[PDB]
Amino acid sequence: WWFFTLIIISSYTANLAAFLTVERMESPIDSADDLAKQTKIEYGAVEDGATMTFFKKSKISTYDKMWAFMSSRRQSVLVKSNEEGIQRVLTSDYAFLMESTTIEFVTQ
Amino acid sequence: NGMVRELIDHKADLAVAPLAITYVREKVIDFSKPFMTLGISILYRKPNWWFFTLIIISSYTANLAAFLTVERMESPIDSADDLAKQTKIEYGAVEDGATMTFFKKSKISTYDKMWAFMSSRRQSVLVKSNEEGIQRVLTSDYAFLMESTTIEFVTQRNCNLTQIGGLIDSKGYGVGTPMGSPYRDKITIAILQLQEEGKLHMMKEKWWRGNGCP
Amino acid sequence: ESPIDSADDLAKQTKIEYGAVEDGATMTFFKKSKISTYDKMWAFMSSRRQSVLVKSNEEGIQRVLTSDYAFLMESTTIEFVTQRNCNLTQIGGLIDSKGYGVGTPMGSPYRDKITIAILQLQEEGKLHMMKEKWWRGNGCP
Ligand SMILES: *[C@@H]1O[C@H](CO)[C@@H](O)[C@H](O)[C@H]1NC(C)=O
Ligand SMILES: *[C@@H]1O[C@H](CO)[C@@H](O)[C@H](O)[C@H]1NC(C)=O
Ligand SMILES: *[C@@H]1O[C@H](CO)[C@@H](O)[C@H](O)[C@H]1NC(C)=O
Ligand SMILES: N[C@@H](CCC(=O)O)C(=O)O
Ligand SMILES: N[C@@H](CCC(=O)O)C(=O)O
Ligand SMILES: N[C@@H](CCC(=O)O)C(=O)O
Repeated sequence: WWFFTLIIISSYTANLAAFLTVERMESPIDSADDLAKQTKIEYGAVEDGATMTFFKKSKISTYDKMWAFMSSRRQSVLVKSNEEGIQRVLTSDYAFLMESTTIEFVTQ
Repeated sequence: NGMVRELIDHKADLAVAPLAITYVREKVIDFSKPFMTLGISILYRKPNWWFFTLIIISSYTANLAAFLTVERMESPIDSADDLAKQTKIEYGAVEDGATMTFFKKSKISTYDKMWAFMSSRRQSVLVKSNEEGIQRVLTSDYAFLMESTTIEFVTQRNCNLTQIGGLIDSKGYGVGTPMGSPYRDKITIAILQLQEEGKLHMMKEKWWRGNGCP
Repeated sequence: ESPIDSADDLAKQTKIEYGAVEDGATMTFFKKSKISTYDKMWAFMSSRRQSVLVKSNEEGIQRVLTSDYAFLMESTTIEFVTQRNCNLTQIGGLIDSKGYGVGTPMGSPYRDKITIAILQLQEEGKLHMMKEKWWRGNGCP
């Protein structure tokens, strides 16, 4: 019966090695190219701003694919303030596209 | 080829049918303001000597470690994303439909990755219509990109099925008029009257009504 | 690790190099296709032009049997080679359905008399009979 305990710990170790592996391949959303592929975590900018205009008029293949997601989801991802951008990140999965300085107001 | 080809040839002055809003469908015929909403989604299936034995239990451990890892590494489909990153499922849509028209002429990253899979496999993963779409899901491993109102009707009927993922896009069902008729606007005021009296959503539970499975 | 199964599995890697018969129907198809999987395959063969486009089907056999190379034949001449030589296999499936045809000049008067001579030739059952006289390459599993 001690040999039967020797097998049930091996399947427990194999189950534990399976779960510890898959959570250590997982990289969170670091960069824009890490953010350009996934369509779950949705994007957004201030509607009629310098950031919205830049993604519309860029030729970079990473940034042109990001514009196609925001143009398709138009009425729900382009909020109209920087304030509603804070509300939608604090709620469900959303990566808002601010300028660099107004980050450090919010991230402090 | 099909509906709109007959409409621009001025055959069948009305079309009434599942004609959907697509920008290329609006350029050659001005078909009417829609009666019911639309969104493409996936219709994948709802699922179902002490050292000598020491090497053996370490051999069975690592092989069971790897087998459960790759299985856990394999993702269950709950989106169009993981459906696009997995070439084991051989997903497709209606050939020459508004669905494949959408995945072709869109430039978003994941759906262009879905069109790269379907264009390599134009012979196999494409179907003739939704009936060929339903049967290839139920028999083989497949995930079909039918539009919205055919999704809930078949999932009420076939409880082996489910809807995977939300609305990929948003459309409606219009009515085809040849090139843009003055009779089109008579229909537009009419549909606003027919939905106001509720008979739109009264015939709703008359014809879908497939009793579901909780 | 998955080996090179399909063309989309073969479209990404630039180590395992590609190749077709230079000035053939397969080389012309990849040049004049709009599929994003097949257009990226043409950019690799156009860039490596003087080394990947061999000029025969015979040198295509030599370059697969040597270093890492995935040659792009038609579907039938696979089964001559993948039964004469059991070191080579058909990875993938049919990329595009084509058809061999007796070529006559433009507006040739003989074209309508070859077509009837072919549609009689398979109803007599000899396009299948002449088939299994040359494709029986020893039956190598
Ligand atoms: C149940 O699982 C088997 C394989 O385990 C599969 O072949 C079958 O299709 C599943 N049942 C349904 C209704 O999909
Ligand atoms: C659907 O499910 C029923 C039982 O719920 C089963 O008898 C039938 O074979 C299934 N149809 C399929 C898998 O096509
Ligand atoms: C090729 O196939 C032949 C016939 O089976 C075999 O003898 C040979 O070892 C294979 N490999 C090489 C490098 O020739
Ligand atoms: N500073 C930006 C607005 C903020 C943003 O779009 O990130 C502008 O001038 O449009
Ligand atoms: N509504 C589609 C047909 C159904 C589908 O492709 O999902 C069309 O107009 O082509
Ligand atoms: N049958 C082809 C040649 C072989 C190939 O290119 O695969 C042709 O007519 O060009």
